Amino acid sequence: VARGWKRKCPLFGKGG
Repeated sequence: VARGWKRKCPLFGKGG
């Protein structure tokens, strides 16, 4: 749910 804050610059928006 918080992938956007995984490590540094994750793929919060894998879609587009």
